[PDB]
Order: sequence, then C-alpha cells, then structure tokens
Amino acid sequence: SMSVKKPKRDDSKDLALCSMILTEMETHEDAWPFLLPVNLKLVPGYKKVIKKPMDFSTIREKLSSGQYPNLETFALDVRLVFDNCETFNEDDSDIGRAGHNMRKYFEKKWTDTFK
Ligand SMILES: CC(=O)c1cccc(O)c1
Repeated sequence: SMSVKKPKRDDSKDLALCSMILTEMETHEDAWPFLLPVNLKLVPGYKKVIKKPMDFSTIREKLSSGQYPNLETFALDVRLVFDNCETFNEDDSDIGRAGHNMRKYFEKKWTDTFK
C-alpha cells in the first residue's frame, strides 16, 4: 500500500528471456500452424468464431516494439495462441496435436526460466 513496498523480482532480463523463449518456439518443428496470422479470407469460420486471433509473428512484432508492459502480458498472448487452437481444432488433428505439443513446450520453458 502507499509507502509500503514489497520486495519485487529483478525484471531487467525479462525482455531478453521472453525473446529467447519465443525464438525457441518459432524454430520448433510443430510451430508451422502458428507462425503467421490465420488468413481470415481463406479459412471459413475463423473470423466469426475466434474473437482475438494471435500468432507468433504478431507476438514477435509486439515484443520488438514495447507493446508488452510485463512478462505476464507476454505469456497471456502465447497462451491465447494455444487456447484459440483448441477452440477451432479437434485434439486428434495435426494442427490440434501441434497446439498441445507447443503449449507443453512453452510452459516448461516458462517454469524453468521464471519459476
Ligand atoms: C492455427 C489454426 O488454427 C489454423 C492454421 C492454419 C489453418 C487452419 O485451418 C487453422
């Protein structure tokens, strides 16, 4: 509260560490469904169903331009990618499996890096 401060995380390396995690996700072999925005003109139903599209290239642009105020907003956008994937794809499809795989991959890097 006012004039009563908690000790807080050293956050000075957060930007660089998130960038490294994102690089590891960008280069994963199962990243291909998530590298670019889904083409809303070519993919029936996506525009109406998925209220907040997100993809790795949009996250990278946002990270490179100071649009994440903290590491938690970065993780929210990453998770949104996989939450969207689950919404639109069956678990046993190729894209569906890729999403589960990439989510697992992310969360381990996230825990190992920050928790
Ligand atoms: C990420 C996703 O949900 C996707 C990507 C390409 C084609 C498609 O139908 C869906």
